[PDB]
Amino acid sequence: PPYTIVYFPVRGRCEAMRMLLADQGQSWKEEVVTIDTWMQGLLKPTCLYGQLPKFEDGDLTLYQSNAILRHLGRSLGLYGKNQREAAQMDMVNDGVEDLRGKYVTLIYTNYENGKNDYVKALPGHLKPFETLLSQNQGGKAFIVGDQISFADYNLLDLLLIHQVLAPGCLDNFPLLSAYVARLSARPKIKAFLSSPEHVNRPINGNGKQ
Amino acid sequence: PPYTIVYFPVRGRCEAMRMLLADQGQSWKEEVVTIDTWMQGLLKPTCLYGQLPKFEDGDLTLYQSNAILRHLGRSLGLYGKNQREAAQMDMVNDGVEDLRGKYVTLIYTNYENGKNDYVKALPGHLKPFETLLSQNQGGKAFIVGDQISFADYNLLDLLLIHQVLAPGCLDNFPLLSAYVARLSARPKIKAFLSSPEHVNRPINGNGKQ
Ligand SMILES: N[C@@H](CCC(=O)N[C@@H](CSCc1ccc([N+](=O)[O-])cc1)C(=O)NCC(=O)O)C(=O)O
Ligand SMILES: N[C@@H](CCC(=O)N[C@@H](CSCc1ccc([N+](=O)[O-])cc1)C(=O)NCC(=O)O)C(=O)O
Repeated sequence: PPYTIVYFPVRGRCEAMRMLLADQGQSWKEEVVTIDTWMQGLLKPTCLYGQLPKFEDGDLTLYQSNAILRHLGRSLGLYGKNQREAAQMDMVNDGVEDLRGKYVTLIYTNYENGKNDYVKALPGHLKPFETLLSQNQGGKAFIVGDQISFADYNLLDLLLIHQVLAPGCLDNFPLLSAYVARLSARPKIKAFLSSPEHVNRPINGNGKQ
Repeated sequence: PPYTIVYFPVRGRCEAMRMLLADQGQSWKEEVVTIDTWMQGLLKPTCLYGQLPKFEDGDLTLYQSNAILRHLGRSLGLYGKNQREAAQMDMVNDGVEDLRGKYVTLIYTNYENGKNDYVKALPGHLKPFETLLSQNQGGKAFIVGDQISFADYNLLDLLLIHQVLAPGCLDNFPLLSAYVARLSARPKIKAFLSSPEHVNRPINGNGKQ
């Protein structure tokens, strides 16, 4: 520490890392970049890949949202108890990221026309996570193992924004419905989810959700 | 171990993990799935996210090409000396994946009409890796730290397929050109790159490159 998140004023690719920090009792500084500032063109060329989020952990400046999530999982002890679990958490997080990539293309590129067929295809994309939960202690614990990991925060975020996009999307997925309810009830996640900083923040940059 | 890779008969998302295993003196079994077998639809339902590669390490089965690379990096000690190094290696590997995703889209969906544009844009996508090498020992060693990591094999593969797509794309990048030459001359990678198994395997599934 100290932690600083530098990002556009939306939830986007930073809400899972914000919930992880909040749940782990950490505080962070939020450095909000408006689109007007971004378009001035002074910040982008200092960003490694020209994009945000940018994250500072003391001395270390990181780019790439999943690299920042894996860093926090490693440093705060949220990456499993052995190599087998760590491997399974990476497999889960990469599946989360692939669906997040599709969700972002829908939202920014083809919301009006694409929404119907996306929501239709969504059960096929949610089914892997339901199967992983049934394989792990019958769905009663976390996505991998017995303790929360960086992968749980990213999957919870993905499921929460999907419930806004398609309200009944988890009705046929009992373990995933219960999981979302269970993790949302964690004292510090519930407090974060009710915070005005979270509530006032739009999910995406273009008003679609 | 034992190690088995289950994939289509192409280089695609498996050539970097094959170069990693070869360079670390490991042997593995290739289970080849043809397009015609895949189309029959009996194996796809058994894959967690309905896709390949599938990788077996002893009794651990894994999916997602980058979760397989991170697993091999962690179990074979190619993931840095400390936490700062591990986070930088994830940042590099996520930047490689981003450009790999762009490359895949060009090849499979818009090769004839998008090639010129892609190649015009490519210097701006390669410049971060040139910059990362110059900050690491003036570009004389690996991409992060002083030992090879899983991320080096993935960056090496990406650069090699881009030299086929746009011959001379590394002309203006002296540290990346030197880097490709240095890693390609490592005797076990050198052997692998001239092996008929590698040479006879198409880069992609549609015959474009
Ligand atoms: N792989 C990177 C991808 C980062 C990414 O796509 N960054 C976007 C922001 S998230 C998507 C997004 C876009 C716009 C807004 N907005 O409020 O205007 C919000 C979120 C960006 O920096 N775009 C600026 C640019 O490319 O110039 C990661 O995972 O961190
Ligand atoms: N995120 C996953 C992405 C996996 C992926 O794109 N898999 C493709 C193969 S790699 C790209 C590719 C596509 C086609 C061929 N081919 O020979 O026909 C080869 C490679 C696939 O299984 N496609 C089959 C399906 O979805 O039904 C990863 O990183 O592992």
